[PDB]
Amino acid sequence: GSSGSSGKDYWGKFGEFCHGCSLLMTGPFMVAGEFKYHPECFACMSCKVIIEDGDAYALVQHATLYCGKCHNEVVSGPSSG
Ligand SMILES: [Zn+2]
Ligand SMILES: [Zn+2]
Repeated sequence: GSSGSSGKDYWGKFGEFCHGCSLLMTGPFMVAGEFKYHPECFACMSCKVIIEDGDAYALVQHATLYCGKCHNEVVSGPSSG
């Protein structure tokens, strides 16, 4: 298996860039977890489903993001354990 891709400016930090790609944005964006992302890059870490402006996202105590349906396992609220 192979991978290895780069291109992330160190300099030029005035505008806003999707945290996930470091590329500059111009149109609409989403804000959560005190970060910034392209409207196409705010997704459940594990499953990759794109979250939209209203779909229930979930945050973790660490740099991670999940969907409300699946973060359900990390909380176990109405379950036994
Ligand atoms: Zn992006
Ligand atoms: Zn999910």
